[PDB]
Amino acid sequence: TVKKIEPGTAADSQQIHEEKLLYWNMAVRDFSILINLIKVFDSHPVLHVCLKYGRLFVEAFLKQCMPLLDFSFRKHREDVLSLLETFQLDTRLLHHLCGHSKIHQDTRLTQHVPLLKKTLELLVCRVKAMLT
DNA sequence: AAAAAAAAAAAAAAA
DNA sequence: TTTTTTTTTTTTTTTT
Repeated sequence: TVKKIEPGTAADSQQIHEEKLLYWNMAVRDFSILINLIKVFDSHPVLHVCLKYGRLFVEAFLKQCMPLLDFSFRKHREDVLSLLETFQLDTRLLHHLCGHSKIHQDTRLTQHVPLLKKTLELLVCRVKAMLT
């Protein structure tokens, strides 16, 4: 479902802008609570399918969300700052999940860590870019 | 203690 | 002639 949402235009109207950004908001809040259910659960298939699909989730966040961050920035400043503080808490949580992958030394979990790490560096440097 | 499911690696085929 | 993607197999881990 997160593959489906496309970035519109800067010349797109305010209503479509606000509805798709609140759609992104409930998407990232569902991602955050889906990360929060992992801290009590075990059985490396679980954390492995997490490290699989959360990666392409943040790839969807790269390819579909940040053009909307580029288009609607000047007017919806409070909305995009709420979205970035919503994403920063799951950024630190994904840092914790990759650290949890390193401290257990599993061959299945250690495949999908460094791609997610370099996409974390890409998203934080793009946060620095949209801060400008 | 055995069976099933899932993932990863290797092979093969197509552009 | 070379690279990528899909399919199949094998192993490992979890459950009954």
